[PDB]
Amino acid sequence: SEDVGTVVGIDLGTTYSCVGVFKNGRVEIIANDQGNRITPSYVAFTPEGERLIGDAAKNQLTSNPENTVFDAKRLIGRTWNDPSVQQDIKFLPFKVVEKKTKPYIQVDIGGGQTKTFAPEEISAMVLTKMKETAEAYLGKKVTHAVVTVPAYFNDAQRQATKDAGTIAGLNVMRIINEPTAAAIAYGLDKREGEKNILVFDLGGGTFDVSLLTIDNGVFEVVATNGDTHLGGEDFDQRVMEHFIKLYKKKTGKDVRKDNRAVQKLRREVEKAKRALSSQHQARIEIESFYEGEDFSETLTRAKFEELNMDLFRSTMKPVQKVLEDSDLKKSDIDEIVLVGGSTRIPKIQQLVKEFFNGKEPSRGINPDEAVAYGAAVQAGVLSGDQDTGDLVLLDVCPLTLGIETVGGVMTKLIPRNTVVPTKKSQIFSVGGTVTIKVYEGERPLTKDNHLLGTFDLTGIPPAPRGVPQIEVTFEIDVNGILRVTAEDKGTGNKNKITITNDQNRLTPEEIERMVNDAEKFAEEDKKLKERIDTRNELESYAYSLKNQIGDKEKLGGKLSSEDKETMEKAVEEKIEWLESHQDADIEDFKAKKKELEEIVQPIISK
Ligand SMILES: Nc1ncnc2c1ncn2[C@@H]1O[C@H](COP(=O)(O)O)[C@@H](O)[C@H]1O
Ligand SMILES: [Mg+2]
Repeated sequence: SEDVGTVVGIDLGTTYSCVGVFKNGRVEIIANDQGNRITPSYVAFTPEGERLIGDAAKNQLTSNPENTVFDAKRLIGRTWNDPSVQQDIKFLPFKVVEKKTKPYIQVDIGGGQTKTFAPEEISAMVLTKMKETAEAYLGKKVTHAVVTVPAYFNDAQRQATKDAGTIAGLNVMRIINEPTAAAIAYGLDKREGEKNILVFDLGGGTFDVSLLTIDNGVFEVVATNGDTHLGGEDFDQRVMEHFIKLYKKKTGKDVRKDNRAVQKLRREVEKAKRALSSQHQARIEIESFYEGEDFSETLTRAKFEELNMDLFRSTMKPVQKVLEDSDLKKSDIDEIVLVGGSTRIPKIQQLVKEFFNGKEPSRGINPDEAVAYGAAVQAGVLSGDQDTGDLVLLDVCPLTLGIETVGGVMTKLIPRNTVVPTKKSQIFSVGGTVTIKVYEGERPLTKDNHLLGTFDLTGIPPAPRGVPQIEVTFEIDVNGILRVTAEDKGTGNKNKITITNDQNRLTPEEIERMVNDAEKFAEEDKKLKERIDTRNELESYAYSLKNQIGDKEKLGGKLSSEDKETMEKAVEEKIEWLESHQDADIEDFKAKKKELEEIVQPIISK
């Protein structure tokens, strides 16, 4: 069987991502190369053509706002016409253009080249960085992963996330629903009875609520509901609009035309929002904000709440849907688990606690890391070789699937909250061509819901004496993703042909070209780490030799007047050179380490 290596759990978030591994009976949430247990979901290309991912990308946003990409999870697996896309791209500083009926990200990548990236490619870069983070920690290559998606992600969003994994060079062994991952983190340890858990997951971009039963390592989602375009970024945009209006009224200046000013505001609005979760006012200040003038304003918690009042209130509707679909009531809920960074907001915690008549949420759950933690547990389990415990997940599809057969019945096929994997088959006795449209959602007329895809059965040969009998199977797999297959039942032959979605999913050929492009940048990442790692070595040697030559008792007291002049000099000579050659290639740094060795060694061995 396949050696899957160390399987990592990656929470791929709208604003932050987080990677974990299960080793020696516990989860390690892995710190990145800057020491942060979460990594911004940001990519950028510097004017010189270098790809930054994570903190470095976020840190240069104000200086380079058109070639910095973030919030790709709000675009991934969506079509251009999607009204959520059309709303969102108005507030994103990078260009988004239509390609293959989809929103592509267009940025300048250096060398005078403009490149268009699929959202899957941007998310792939973020997953690469998470993978790079895990590899540095484990001191070995990572080939396999569990990656998270919102419970309410549709089929295309699900598939596009898995594709992002493939592009990043990861075999995604499992797509796991964010609230299900969170439930594992709550429930793993627990030596207790059967519990009804409500997970309320409000992140940077998406909202999910899932109701689970948990009993001795058995986790079952009874019902899920959410909103894939509601999160922290939305609250910021509400505050941004307020202050753009305030500044215009106060000064006459409409700053919307100036990306740099807008991104400086957004940066400070984000910090202020966070501050308002622990204080009742926050100051927003920007030195030379616009045309040389200072921005200085205060935001109150009351005002923050008022600006977002409808959005915060709307989070209760999913809670009510899951309770109704589960056939439970409020008092049946044993624990409330808050996850996602936005659950820090006091008004959100208050709405949830009030809804549950004063009940305290479950304590000790880090809302930014719980999802990755659970993912890492499932990944530990899929590894085989871990001290995890027994873990049995039964999750559900979020959306009712229905079909529209042209010249046939329109019909509901698989209700929302059906345990996956699941399937349903339909016989078509029409012959000729059969075109089937699949829809996702809860509106009673099937075709008023979201179009998942169009599927054509093309080749039906003649059956002299028998009936045209094509059986189409609609299967939702353990990743929550639909496969449509067709088999001829009148013949005897058992040929389960996969019917391909005409709503342009990435083909294996297209995916592989994106892989090749990603691998080119990964090569550069490899060189750079290697080059910096040696420059660091040479610089560490040198500055540590400065505190040994500067050890007048030990090594210093040994050296003569002739020796230490041909030593203190060699050290300073090297530091001097280092200070003017930070950009030098991996060759040169080896040389100068060796030059500083062949001049130090003869002396130190006397
Ligand atoms: N203290 C806070 N108050 C309000 N929102 C926060 C806070 N900390 C993080 N967030 C939001 O949580 C989102 C990130 O969630 P996550 O990816 O789970 O860390 C972003 O929208 C953050 O602004
Ligand atoms: Mg996030």
